[PDB]
Amino acid sequence: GCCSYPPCFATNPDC
Repeated sequence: GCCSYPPCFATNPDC
C-alpha cells in the first residue's frame, strides 16, 4: 500500500 507516501496517506489518513 502507498500509505507511506503523503498524497496517498492524504486520501487514507486512517492508515
